[PDB]
Amino acid sequence: TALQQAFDTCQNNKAAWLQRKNELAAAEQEYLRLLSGEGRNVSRLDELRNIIEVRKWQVNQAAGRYIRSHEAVQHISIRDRLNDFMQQHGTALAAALAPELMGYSELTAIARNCAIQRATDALREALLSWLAKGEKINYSAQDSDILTTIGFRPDVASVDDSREKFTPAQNMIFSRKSAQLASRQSV
Amino acid sequence: TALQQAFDTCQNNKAAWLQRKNELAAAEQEYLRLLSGEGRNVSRLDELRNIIEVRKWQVNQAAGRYIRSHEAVQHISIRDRLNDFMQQHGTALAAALAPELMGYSELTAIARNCAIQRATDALREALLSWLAKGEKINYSAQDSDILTTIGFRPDVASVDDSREKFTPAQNMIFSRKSAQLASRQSV
Repeated sequence: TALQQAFDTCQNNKAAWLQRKNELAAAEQEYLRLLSGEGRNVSRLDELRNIIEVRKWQVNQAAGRYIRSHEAVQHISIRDRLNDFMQQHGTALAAALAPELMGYSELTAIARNCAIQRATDALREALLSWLAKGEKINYSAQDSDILTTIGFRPDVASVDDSREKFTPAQNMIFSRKSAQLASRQSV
Repeated sequence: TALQQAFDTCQNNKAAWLQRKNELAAAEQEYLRLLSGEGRNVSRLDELRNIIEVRKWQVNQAAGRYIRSHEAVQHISIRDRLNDFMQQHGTALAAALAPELMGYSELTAIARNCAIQRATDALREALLSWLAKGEKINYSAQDSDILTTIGFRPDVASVDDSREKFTPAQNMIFSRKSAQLASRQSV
């Protein structure tokens, strides 16, 4: 059930990021409209700029969180698929890799590491050889629907909104300003 | 037929290494027998020491070549076994790795390399788990005989006879000395 909770937390993160983007766009269009207005409202313009900055930071944080959650869902799905696949074909896979994998239970640390790295890049070469053909890859039947719903890759909006990087001091100041803004808006 | 060629090359290299070892042992025994004698034979002792050094260098070269050929034949066997195993189970393996390897036919270089790396350490984790359960690994039935004859690892004598690490200068000096020794033996 870990896959299901990963999936619906990813969906919640997506919904939160969409809400953040929507409210940021609403604030931006309101600020532009007040710029077009005749009224000066200098204090209103400054506070709107502050709101725009803090909500852009919130959108960036939400996009980063959603991207991380999506990557976690993909990683756990990969882990489970390798698990049940190789429970299926472990004997054959080890037979294909016996000269580097036999005696693993008693080999020393350096020998174990070198053997697993040799098996590793042998597997990498095999994957390259298969991908050279260009066969179409379909999803696992057991977990196809969840991974199709989350998509192969996050949207370009997610990666671009998360492109901006913030220093820890910027992170704490933006968190404090966002908390203050939320408290003020609630009251 | 490449596997058979590598196997017989490894066998020939092992035979040559054994021949060099027995020649060096005979030279050492004869040198000790002369040294234990009351005769001086200073020139004889010096030329025997030269022959001993030449034989030791030849033994090192033969052991290194034999180890390299054994590694090569093991690598070829692994490549062929993993190739036909993955030709058998490619659909299932790609389905297990579907959420991460799609689009390889047209993705950019950096994305392709990162996807290959992520699939690679996912496979590493799966193989590590299998080694954790501890089921005994057997050689592939198609080429079990060759892999058993060549052994799981090269002989420890070849392992500790190839730790001299001669410098290139010493390498061609010993090559010239060995050629001169062969010419003198012909005389």
